[PDB]
Amino acid sequence: NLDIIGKRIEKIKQEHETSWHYDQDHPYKTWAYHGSYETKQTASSMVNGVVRLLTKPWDIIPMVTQMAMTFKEKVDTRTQEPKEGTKKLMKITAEWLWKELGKKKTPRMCTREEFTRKVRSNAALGAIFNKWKSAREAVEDSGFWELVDKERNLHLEGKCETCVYNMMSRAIWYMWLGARFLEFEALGFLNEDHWFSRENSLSGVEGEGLHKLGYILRDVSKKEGGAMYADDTAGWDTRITLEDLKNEEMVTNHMEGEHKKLAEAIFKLTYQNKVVRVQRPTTVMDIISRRDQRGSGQVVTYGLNTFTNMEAQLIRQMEGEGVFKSIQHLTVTEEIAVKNWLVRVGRERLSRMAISGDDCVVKPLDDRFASALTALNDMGKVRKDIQQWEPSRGWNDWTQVPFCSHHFHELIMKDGRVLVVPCRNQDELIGRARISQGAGWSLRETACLGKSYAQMWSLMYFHRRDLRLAANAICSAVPSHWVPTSRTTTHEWMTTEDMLTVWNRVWIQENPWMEDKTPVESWEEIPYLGKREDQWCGSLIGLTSRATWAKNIQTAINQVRSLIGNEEYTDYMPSMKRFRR
Ligand SMILES: C[C@H]1CCC[C@@H](CO)N1S(C)(=O)=O
Ligand SMILES: C[C@H]1CCC[C@@H](CO)N1S(C)(=O)=O
Ligand SMILES: [Zn+2]
Ligand SMILES: [Zn+2]
Repeated sequence: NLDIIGKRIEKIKQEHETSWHYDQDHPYKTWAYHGSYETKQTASSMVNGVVRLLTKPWDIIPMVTQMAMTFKEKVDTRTQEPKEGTKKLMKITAEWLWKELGKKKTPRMCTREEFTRKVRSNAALGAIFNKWKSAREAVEDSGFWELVDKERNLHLEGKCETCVYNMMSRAIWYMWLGARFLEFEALGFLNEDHWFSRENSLSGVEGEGLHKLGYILRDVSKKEGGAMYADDTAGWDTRITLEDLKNEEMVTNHMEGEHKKLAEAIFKLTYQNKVVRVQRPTTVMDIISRRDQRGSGQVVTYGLNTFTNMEAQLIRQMEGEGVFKSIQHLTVTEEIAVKNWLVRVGRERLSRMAISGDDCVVKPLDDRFASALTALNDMGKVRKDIQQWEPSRGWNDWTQVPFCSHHFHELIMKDGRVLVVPCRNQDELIGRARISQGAGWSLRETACLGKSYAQMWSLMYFHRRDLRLAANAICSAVPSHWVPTSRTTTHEWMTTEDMLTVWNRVWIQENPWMEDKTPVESWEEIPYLGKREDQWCGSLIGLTSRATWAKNIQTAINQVRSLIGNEEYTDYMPSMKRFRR
């Protein structure tokens, strides 16, 4: 408690000494409350006019139009302490998993140099505004790094002064850039060195690419065993226990020297004890604390969510296979059985999974897994939208499994080669492309963001009739040489290279599931879904609105060209059969 957080609390007390008050009508039950102080401020979703003008039929589709308009009673819940048998299973599994992940990887500190280059090309490193305007500025100024230095030496001393969370089924905890640097220095290696690559972690998919996920799920389907299970956790971040945080910290057991001490301090002072400032309208700032739940940088959050999910799913597999009988208590010989399972089959069982943070797909040895629920519930990883003790329903076909907000189709090219392609409901794809985040967008910047969506569609969703047409229209409407952009960033579509050349590189040349490397010479060689399958996944093909849009598309392209002005444009529409005369 207060010896670790008091210094952070004391320091904030004194910057708002005129405003401090121990409120008695505070709404916190599971958060420790400390005090309040005076503030007054709020970023809503803006429409991308380039994308909207080139997707007119969707202007009357509520599932698209409602996306652009407009639980914190889950952050304020409390998870129970797991039983001694559960805690044992987790500690044994966590110990074994960090050793496996560390066999081919060396923990190391990330550097000011590395941090600086990241900020100078717009990674979403959740920071705040004050003393300097942006992160881009603070980074070039040696004063900043003296602040960083002071805190750093405090962490080596085992104390914290300025690493405070700022709160904003989502919940994002920004810190000042200095705190983010110290987190990145100590734990950035997990992401920077790809500890959760599939080659390294066997279950992980970090860096693998949306064009690889479908092939990865099909490889899992090839294993002998039961149904494919894809259970979502209700509010994963809120169900991370102090025992989970202690198993995650064991990565420090693989470190040495300074790094070991800097990493241990991030875990102890910022993760296992948190200080948070929240805007309450009744508008004051609340300074609250708690020990458990996830509150870290988004990138460290991803890697530790992946780790703890891999751990939880191996234990659920152990329960299904009868490796232990009860979570109340492991016998001494059950401990040796669990250790022996891990050494004997652990790597095989990891390869039966695809795990992206809180999201998983598991193909267990058989369907006993479906009703193996005691360890999963006792760890606090309670399933979404199913009664606690009701057996999981699995998927019989890998093409129907949900993963990372997609499903995957098997699509045979006219030449017999096999593409496994990502897909989701087309209203969701069009609706997201019609939204921008933030202020002060020029027409040119808005156009370059539309071009980024269009090139993503050409590379990932070419098999959807409406998106290949709309992608060609947007790339025709935006000046040929203007560079695609984004404000929070594998994204092979972020290039001025010709999209057919990029398509060949991603789907043929670099695709390890494609034996025949014969390049495709035109977009007409590249297939679509069946027309009925395209409609099932939200296509407007067959509607009068869609027919008029497709037939008159050059009139829409010319409307956008007239707004942007007299620039160099390319006509990409004759890349499609129906516009090729
Ligand atoms: C362990 C080191 C060695 C150098 C390349 C690579 C191979 O796995 N890695 S790295 C940079 O990913 O940490
Ligand atoms: C595998 C891809 C596709 C989308 C999910 C996400 C999580 O793993 N990734 S990635 C390359 O951005 O790391
Ligand atoms: Zn600190
Ligand atoms: Zn689909």
